[PDB]
This record gives sequence, structure tokens and C-alpha cells, in this order.
Amino acid sequence: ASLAIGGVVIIGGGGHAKVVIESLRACGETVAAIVDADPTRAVLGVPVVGDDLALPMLREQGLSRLFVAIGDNRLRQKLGRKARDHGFSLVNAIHPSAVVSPSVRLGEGVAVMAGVAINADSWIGDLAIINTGAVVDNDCRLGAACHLGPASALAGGVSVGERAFLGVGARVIPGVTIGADTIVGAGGVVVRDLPDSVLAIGVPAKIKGD
Amino acid sequence: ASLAIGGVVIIGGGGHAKVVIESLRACGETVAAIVDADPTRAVLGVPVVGDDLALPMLREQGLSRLFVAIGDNRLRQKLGRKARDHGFSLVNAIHPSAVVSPSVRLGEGVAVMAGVAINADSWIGDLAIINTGAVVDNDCRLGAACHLGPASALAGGVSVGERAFLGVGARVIPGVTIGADTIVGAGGVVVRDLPDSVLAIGVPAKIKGD
Amino acid sequence: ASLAIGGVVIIGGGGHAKVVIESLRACGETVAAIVDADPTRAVLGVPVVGDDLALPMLREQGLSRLFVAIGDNRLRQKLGRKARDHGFSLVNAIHPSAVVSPSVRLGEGVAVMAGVAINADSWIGDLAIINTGAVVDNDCRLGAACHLGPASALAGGVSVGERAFLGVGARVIPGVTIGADTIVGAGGVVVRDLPDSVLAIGVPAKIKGD
Ligand SMILES: CC(C)(COP(=O)(O)OP(=O)(O)OC[C@H]1O[C@@H](n2cnc3c(N)ncnc32)[C@H](O)[C@@H]1OP(=O)(O)O)[C@@H](O)C(=O)NCCC(=O)NCCS
Ligand SMILES: CC(C)(COP(=O)(O)OP(=O)(O)OC[C@H]1O[C@@H](n2cnc3c(N)ncnc32)[C@H](O)[C@@H]1OP(=O)(O)O)[C@@H](O)C(=O)NCCC(=O)NCCS
Ligand SMILES: CC(C)(COP(=O)(O)OP(=O)(O)OC[C@H]1O[C@@H](n2cnc3c(N)ncnc32)[C@H](O)[C@@H]1OP(=O)(O)O)[C@@H](O)C(=O)NCCC(=O)NCCS
Ligand SMILES: C[C@H]1O[C@H](OP(=O)(O)OP(=O)(O)OC[C@H]2O[C@@H](n3cnc4c(=O)[nH]c(N)nc43)[C@H](O)[C@@H]2O)[C@@H](O)[C@@H](O)[C@@H]1N
Ligand SMILES: C[C@H]1O[C@H](OP(=O)(O)OP(=O)(O)OC[C@H]2O[C@@H](n3cnc4c(=O)[nH]c(N)nc43)[C@H](O)[C@@H]2O)[C@@H](O)[C@@H](O)[C@@H]1N
Ligand SMILES: C[C@H]1O[C@H](OP(=O)(O)OP(=O)(O)OC[C@H]2O[C@@H](n3cnc4c(=O)[nH]c(N)nc43)[C@H](O)[C@@H]2O)[C@@H](O)[C@@H](O)[C@@H]1N
Ligand SMILES: [Cl-]
Ligand SMILES: [Cl-]
Ligand SMILES: [Cl-]
Ligand code: NA
Repeated sequence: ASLAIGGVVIIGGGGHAKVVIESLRACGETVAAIVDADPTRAVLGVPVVGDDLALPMLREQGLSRLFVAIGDNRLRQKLGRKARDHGFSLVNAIHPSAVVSPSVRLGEGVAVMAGVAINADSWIGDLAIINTGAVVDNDCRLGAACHLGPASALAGGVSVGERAFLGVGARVIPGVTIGADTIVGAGGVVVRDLPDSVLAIGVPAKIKGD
Repeated sequence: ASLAIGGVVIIGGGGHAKVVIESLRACGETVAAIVDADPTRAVLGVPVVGDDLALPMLREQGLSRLFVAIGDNRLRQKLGRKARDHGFSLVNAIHPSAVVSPSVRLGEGVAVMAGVAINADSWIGDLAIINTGAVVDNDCRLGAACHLGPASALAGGVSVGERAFLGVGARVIPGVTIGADTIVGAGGVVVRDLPDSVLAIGVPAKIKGD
Repeated sequence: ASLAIGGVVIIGGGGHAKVVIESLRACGETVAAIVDADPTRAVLGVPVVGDDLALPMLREQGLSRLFVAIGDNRLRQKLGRKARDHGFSLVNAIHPSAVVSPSVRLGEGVAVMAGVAINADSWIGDLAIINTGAVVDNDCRLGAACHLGPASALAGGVSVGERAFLGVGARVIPGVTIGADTIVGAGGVVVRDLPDSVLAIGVPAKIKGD
């Protein structure tokens, strides 16, 4: 439990964590430690020091910066709130290759992966993930803890509800609103508004029931 | 109507203008003023000085560089010709992150957005838009005033007619020719030549009549 | 047959060669010569000196670095082995804009084109092509001589067999394995494992027989 000072604590030790650790390192940040619900190790050289019960200990020793590297949107949002209650600040992990327009408003805890572009006047909620290669055109609104998967793309003026997930290569045409907790499958091309809490798949994307 | 000297005049004050203004600024250019058919303001800090009737006044005061930031392809092409008749030179707006091969031939008035790649020996007509994240592989020919939408991709040796539009995430396989004034819907994957003036949608893209 | 010393020999003189030559040049490498089965010229200024029968002559004159710029996967793999038997080392051609994570394992003879991202702990076999704009998320395994076409994307933990080909804009969801010698058509979205030697097309991708 002997750590260096000044680095970032990561919640989560999975594949998403690996990519986040490397984004932070590419920016010259140090990653201090991981907390993982499997408390057994290291992820890309970063020690796993315990489960979330280790958070108070980490804060006590002076570490105060944290990122939640958990892909699950509702779990990520809960763990973000837990981290803030424990006195951590949620950093953003923005790969140096990402292009984020100067008029974009970013929340906290946001992952913006390599190859991303986000254009003018888009707003990105806390704990959003904008994954590898994704594109966000002008005037989009991304709600807290939503996830745009790798190689997905939003055309202009799209709104994505809290905790919504767009799978790899999903596309949304201009002006469309997607509700909270909605899942667009890989490749789905969304051509009309989607309400909350549905799954939509296909070209064009259609809602799938039971 | 008091402007600085030396900057670029933009025709159009919408979302496409915002992204173009930011591309020009990212290259260290200054944007002088906007002319918009709604002559009422500012777009990202750039004053709207009037409608197109203000063009002669702008030229008289020494401004001579212009970009047409209008997404509509036929309107953009008409306004490009109007600007040149009024003594403006059409600049290109190429985001610093775009990768444009040294053997690509670029026209004038061309937008090439963040994250774009254009590979060897492609030719890009005047007033084309190559939007955010789009890919153009080797030996493509893009006609004047066509538009490749965000995250679209052309494989090698594709020809795109004048004023044709490919929606977000559209894909075209090698060797395909797309006629002038043709629209490929978002996500459409074009696997055979398309004639002029049709709409094609789907995977694979199929022509849609009335 | 008078060449400079120190440059890279390219097998293949087609469109893929053009893009590879430009990637090598963008890194400050010199391309010495091309060998092409049509021995008649130059490709982007690089002389075509003969067919593969010229390889021994090139090695004798001190050239020892080679890239196989042939899109055909089985032919590329055969010509890679021929080049190594003739005493050449297979270089990699990685465009300066590509983002290749520090924990990625690269083979030899690999093309990684402009705009590519490859994330943590992916392994890339000899003679793979990762084409323009393609994305490879964490923990992927790309077999020797496979080809990810332009704008294609693999989500995390995907395995792609030897000589498999994914067409422009193909997508594969997490955890999927694709067999050797399998072809995914342009735009195909692969949602379950594919065996060896099939063709799969569509959203979702389905195997097509005769
Ligand atoms: C849509 C998705 C959520 C469905 O999961 P699921 O509901 O367990 O679906 P199943 O695998 O049982 O498949 C149900 C049917 O829909 C089809 N299907 C599955 N995913 C599909 C997709 N993305 N597009 C179109 N059809 C799809 C399947 O072929 C199956 O068809 P059948 O009825 O003919 O068998 C999932 O396949 C998906 O696309 N996930 C995206 C994951 C991702 O991109 N992660 C990146 C994270 S960084
Ligand atoms: C194809 C498109 C042009 C159609 O507009 P439209 O003709 O007004 O079409 P509608 O919205 O009336 O839909 C007609 C039908 O085609 C379907 N459809 C619409 N767009 C589709 C698309 N991209 N792919 C497949 N099907 C589509 C709709 O589901 C509707 O189906 P229905 O008959 O079952 O209701 C439009 O949806 C589109 O894709 N635009 C791309 C815009 C864009 O990408 N802009 C980026 C600018 S930077
Ligand atoms: C799938 C592919 C390999 C098929 O080639 P093919 O077997 O000669 O197929 P055909 O052109 O005869 O078309 C067969 C049918 O499948 C359809 N089809 C072709 N390609 C398709 C694709 N990518 N997705 C869905 N359907 C497709 C055609 O519409 C045709 O339909 P029909 O039965 O209604 O006429 C090819 O179209 C393709 O996608 N190539 C990708 C090439 C590429 O991306 N190169 C980039 C290199 S860097
Ligand atoms: C965006 C990515 O999201 C997901 O990747 P991921 O890293 O979130 O998923 P996994 O690789 O399963 O890793 C999840 C990790 O998250 C840990 N975890 C799960 N729940 C908790 C928790 O409550 N607290 C802490 N501290 N850690 C938790 C797990 O023990 C596991 O190590 C997947 O859906 C991937 O497909 C995708 N690349
Ligand atoms: C590529 C983009 O194309 C389109 O964006 P856009 O900026 O062209 O569209 P809008 O946001 O409607 O803005 C168009 C602007 O263009 C102005 N305009 C429309 N016609 C004229 C004109 O004739 N002259 C001048 N000077 N301006 C004109 C309008 O008053 C309006 O302000 C949309 O299709 C978007 O989806 C897309 N991002
Ligand atoms: C990734 C790319 O793959 C393919 O492009 P490509 O450059 O491999 O294909 P082509 O433009 O036909 O060029 C193939 C070249 O490869 C040469 N070639 C073909 N066979 C041989 C060979 O055995 N030895 C040598 N030294 N050269 C060979 C041909 O004479 C021809 O000049 C296409 O499928 C494209 O769509 C794609 N951009
Ligand atoms: Cl570190
Ligand atoms: Cl300015
Ligand atoms: Cl050279
Ligand atoms: Na990209």
C-alpha cells in the first residue's frame, strides 16, 4: 500500500481501465493505484490495492484525483458519486490525439479516447465516455454517464440521454434525441427520436421488444 | 461594420459555419465577418454584418478572402460563384488534425474537417466538404460541391459526382461511381454504381423511388 | 538500376503501394525501388526496376529493407516469405498520425495507415494491414496477413484469423472471433463468431453460401 504521491486513483481494473491508464500516461499523468471489486495484482503496471473499501485509506494518504474506468453506465455513475463523497475530484482522461473544440463544455470524469473529434458548442456530461474514433458533430448534448462506443458518430444537434449507450459504429442523423438508458446496437443507424429505456438495432434502427 | 483587416469573410452563420470558424482559427487565421440571409448578431464571436448584399462593401474595405459555410450543396456552389464574381478568393478550411496526402489535388473553397484522412492521388473539387472523421482512400475523385458527411468512407478509386451527398457513416466500396446530385442516406453502403439524381439507402444501398 | 543506398524496397506498384510509399515518406524514410509483376515506369516517383526476379540483384547491391504492398492477403503472405528468404528484413509502414498504444505488440511487414488507433494489449501479426481510419480496441488479436479495411472497427477482445479481410466500415462487437480466410463485406456488423473460410454480409452479418 506504499504509493508515490500525486497520481490518479482509478476505480476499475478491466479493459476500459487499460485504455484509460494509457490515455492518462500519454498526457504525462501518473496513475497511483487501482481499486477493483476483485481485490486479488496489477493492470499495466498499476497496483490493485483493494476494493472500494480502500478509498478512504487512499484519500487519507493524500491522493485526491480519481477516474472511474467502469464501462457499465449506471455502475460508473454510482461509483462517481461514491468517489466524490469520499473527497476525490474526478479528472478527465482525454487522449492527446483527441480533437476537442474550444467551445465544447466538458464535465468531470469524462473519457475521451484516441482519435475522437468533438465539434463546436457540444456539451458533454459528467462521466460520459466518448470512445476510440468516435465523432461528435456541432451542437450535440451528451447526458451524464452516456457512452458513445468506438467508431460511433453523431451528426449535428443530437441529444443523448443519461446512461444511454451506442454500440460500435452506431450512427445518429442530425437533430435526433435519444432517451436516457437507451441502447443502440452496434452499427445501428438512428433516423428518428428514441424514447427512454429501449433497445434499437438495424439500418435504420428499430426498437426491439421481447 | 468596423472590422479588422486581413481576415476571412464567411458566407453562412449556421452550425457548419461554427465548425469552419473553428478550423480556420485552429490554423491561426482570423475570421473577419459573417454574411447571412438572416441579417439580424454573432457566431462564436464573429459579427454578422448583413446579408449577401454586404459583399461589395466588404470587398471595398479590403477583405478579399472568403469561405462558403453553407451545407446545402447547390446553394453553396451558387454562392461560391457569387463570391468570386465579387472579387473574393475562396480559401480552404482544413483542420490541422486532417491528414491530406502530398499527392492530393485540392480545389478552392474546400472544407476538410478534423480527423479526416485523404490518401494518395485523390482529387477534390472546388467547394467540396469532407466532413469530420471522413476517410477518402487512394485515387478517389470528388466532384465540385459534393459533401462526404461525418464518419463516411470511400474505399479506393471511387468517383463522387458534383453536389452528391453521403450521409453520416455512408461507405462506398472500391471502384464505384456515384452520379451528380445523388444522395446516399446515413449508413448506406454503396456496392454498385449509382446514376445521377437518385436517393439510395440501406446495407447494401438501394435506390428508393416515390 | 542505379539506386541510392539505404532505402526501402517495395513489392507491389498498385494503389496500396502509393499509400504505403507516402506513409514511409511521412516518417522520413526513402523508398528505393518497386518490384512489380508487370515489369514495364514509376509509382509516385519510385522507379519500377523489374519483377520479383530482381530481388536478388537488389539485395546484392546492399538494399536489405522491404515492405510488401500487395492487398491480396494470401499473395502478400507468400511474397513476405519470399522476401525474407532473399535476405530482406520486413519493415513496418506506420503513418505518423496513427496512434499505436505502447502495450501493442507489432509483427513485421505491418501497414498501419493514417488515422488508425490501436489500443492497449492488442497483438498484430506479421503482414497485417490496418487500413485508413480503422480502430482496434483493447486486447484484440490480429492474425498474420489479415486486413482491416478503411474505417473498420473492432471492439475489445476480438480475434481475427490469418488472412481474414474486413471490408470498408465493417464492425465487430466485443469478444468475437473471426476465422482464418474469412471475408466480412463492407459495412457488415459481426455479432457472433465466424468460422474459417466464409463470407458474411449485412447488419447483422450473415454467412452467404452459393
Ligand atoms: C444489440 C446487442 C446489445 C444485443 O444483445 P442481445 O440482446 O443479447 O442480442 P442477441 O445476441 O441475443 O441477438 C438477438 C438477435 O438480434 C441480432 N443482433 C444482435 N446484435 C445486433 C446488432 N448490433 N444489429 C442488428 N442485429 C443484431 C442477432 O442476430 C439475433 O438475431 P436472431 O433473432 O436472428 O438470432 C448486441 O449484439 C450489441 O450490438 N452490442 C454492442 C456492444 C458494443 O459495441 N460494445 C462496445 C463497447 S466499448
Ligand atoms: C435517407 C434520408 C435522406 C431520408 O429522408 P426522408 O426521405 O425525409 O426519409 P424519411 O425520414 O421520410 O424516412 C423514409 C423511410 O426510410 C427510412 N430511412 C430514413 N433514413 C434512412 C437511412 N439513412 N437508412 C435506411 N433507412 C432510412 C425510414 O425509416 C422511413 O421508413 P418507413 O418507410 O419504414 O417509415 C435521411 O434519413 C438521412 O439519412 N439523412 C442523412 C442526413 C445526414 O447524415 N446529415 C449529416 C450532415 S453533416
Ligand atoms: C461482399 C463483397 C465481397 C461481395 O462481392 P461478390 O460476392 O462479387 O458480390 P456481388 O457484387 O455479386 O453481390 C452479391 C449480392 O450481395 C449484395 N452485396 C454485395 N456487397 C454487399 C455488402 N457489402 N453488404 C451487403 N450486401 C452486399 C449485392 O447487392 C448482391 O445482391 P443481389 O443478390 O440482390 O444482387 C463485396 O461487395 C464487398 O463488400 N467488398 C468489400 C471491398 C472493400 O471494402 N475493399 C476495401 C479494400 S482497402
Ligand atoms: C467500454 C468497455 O466497457 C467494458 O469494459 P470494462 O473494463 O468496464 O469491463 P471488464 O473488463 O469486465 O472490467 C470491469 C472491472 O470492473 C471491476 N468492478 C466491477 N464492479 C466494481 C465496483 O463496484 N467497484 C470496483 N472498484 N470495481 C468494480 C471488475 O472487478 C472488473 O475488473 C466492456 O463492456 C468493454 O467491452 C468495453 N471496452
Ligand atoms: C454540413 C451541415 O450542413 C447544414 O448545416 P448549415 O450550417 O448549412 O445549416 P443551418 O444551421 O441551417 O445554417 C444555414 C445558414 O445559412 C444561412 N443562409 C441560407 N441561405 C443563405 C444565403 O443565400 N446567403 C447567406 N449569406 N446565408 C444563407 C441561413 O440563414 C442559416 O443561418 C446541416 O445540414 C447540418 O446538418 C450539417 N452539420
Ligand atoms: C488494400 C488495397 O488492396 C488492393 O490494392 P493493390 O495495390 O493490392 O491492388 P492493385 O492496384 O491491383 O495493384 C496490385 C499490384 O501488385 C502487382 N503484383 C501482383 N502480383 C505480384 C507479384 O506476385 N509480385 C509483384 N512484385 N507484384 C505483383 C500488380 O502487377 C499490381 O501492380 C485493392 O484491393 C484496393 O482496393 C485496396 N486499396
Ligand atoms: Cl503510471
Ligand atoms: Cl477570429
Ligand atoms: Cl522516396
Ligand atoms: Na477517425
